Amino acid sequence: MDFYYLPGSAPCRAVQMTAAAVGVELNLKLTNLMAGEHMKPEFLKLNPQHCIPTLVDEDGFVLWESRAIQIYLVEKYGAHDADLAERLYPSDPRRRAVVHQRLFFDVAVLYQRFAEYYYPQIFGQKVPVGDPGRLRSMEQALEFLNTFLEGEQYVAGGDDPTIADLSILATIATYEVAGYDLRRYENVQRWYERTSAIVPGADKNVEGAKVFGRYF
Amino acid sequence: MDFYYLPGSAPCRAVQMTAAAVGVELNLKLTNLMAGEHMKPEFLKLNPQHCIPTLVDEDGFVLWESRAIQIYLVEKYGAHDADLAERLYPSDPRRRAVVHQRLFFDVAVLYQRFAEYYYPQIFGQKVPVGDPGRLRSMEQALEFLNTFLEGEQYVAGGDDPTIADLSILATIATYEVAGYDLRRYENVQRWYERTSAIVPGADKNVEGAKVFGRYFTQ
Ligand SMILES: CCCCCCSC[C@H](NC(=O)CC[C@H]([NH3+])C(=O)O)C(=O)NCC(=O)O
Ligand SMILES: CCCCCCSC[C@H](NC(=O)CC[C@H]([NH3+])C(=O)O)C(=O)NCC(=O)O
Repeated sequence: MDFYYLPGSAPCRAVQMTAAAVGVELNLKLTNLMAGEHMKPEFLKLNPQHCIPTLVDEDGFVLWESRAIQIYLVEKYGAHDADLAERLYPSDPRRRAVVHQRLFFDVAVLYQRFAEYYYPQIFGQKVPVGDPGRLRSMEQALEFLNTFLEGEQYVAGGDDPTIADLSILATIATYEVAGYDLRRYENVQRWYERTSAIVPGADKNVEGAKVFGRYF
Repeated sequence: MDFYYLPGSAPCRAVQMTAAAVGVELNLKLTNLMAGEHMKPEFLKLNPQHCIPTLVDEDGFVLWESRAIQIYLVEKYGAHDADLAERLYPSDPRRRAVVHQRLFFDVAVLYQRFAEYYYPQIFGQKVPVGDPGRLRSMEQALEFLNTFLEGEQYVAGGDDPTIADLSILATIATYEVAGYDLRRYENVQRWYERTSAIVPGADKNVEGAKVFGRYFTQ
């Protein structure tokens, strides 16, 4: 299973943690976006959206969007351990719906607002000071997550980390290395430190996040 | 099942089409965002993220994010018709993964880039011209969609529309009412007209998108 990735990339790290969780060994194919590797035909042919992470399975099926890959890894490759699949991706429609909402929250709100605030400062033009409005918006997302975590060990509830935790862990590790004071959000910090301690492959998460940290 | 919504809202319309597809009646509850109705304490208690659509089921279970609601509607309320659920949301992990990718594409790329380009023009400050970079990015998303649809009837493949078609249909109807010329993207236009002519709730989608046009009278 080929895995087109960068360690700094949060969505890549989310897949790496999920692959570790289900015992899938990824064949790592470092894909240098700064060089322009993702715009080479061999990547474009596989993925016309030219984005990482991209997974290519045993049969040549190509998949992207980290959170879609996460689900695929559990459904297909995690299936063999039924209690494991149920922990990572509970099948009850209500429980699963919360997992889904947290995944969409991560892509569309939590990580999105992180990117809109920080990317202008660290990429492209590299603006000295972040936008006050984009900052308030990002803080609102952290406040949402803090609220989700009130009286809850994990982001989507349950007694074990789900793929939503793994996704949001990749995101929040990126906040940390960006130098955002996560201790302002008590539930987020508590969840972050505890889940990082227990989730397999969280090492790669912190290590890769440190790579992203080099932009700051 | 209570449905906190506005007809103009694309994600609300995606839920409307999905509920129609699975034969679920929504108790419609207009929620005026400009009026701060989503910020009332009782609403925040149901949904601290204060966003629409919000669905409250028969047991008081509260759910938001339209695409999570779409999946929930199929699994809990559509699945009694096994064939119908399989069409809307195929269970084979490979086939389902493409459906999931398209749903995530819709929220994070297609609709997101629509919002980033048009919202500054229609909300708050109301800038007389859209940002060129944001326009290029939005066109790129339409280009991606057009490519997905090359030689295919539906967004995630298959012989029938899925929940991904319904979600992206709500988004593209919003492109249309914004005045974007979709004939620039032949596969998108072809798919849009065809799917609008066949799916349940397409009436709600077009009527609601027309309402969103209230922001684009200039
Ligand atoms: C090492 C730090 C560099 C910044 C890392 C950002 S992640 C790279 C980016 N990937 C994505 O935005 C994928 C997002 C998608 N929502 C997912 O979760 O997979 C990309 O391939 N962008 C290129 C493109 O889309 O063309
Ligand atoms: C402000 C209106 C913009 C025009 C209509 C956009 S849809 C309304 C908007 N809805 C959402 O943020 C939900 C998006 C979510 N991704 C989904 O698909 O459900 C909202 O409730 N926004 C208010 C909020 O989140 O506080």
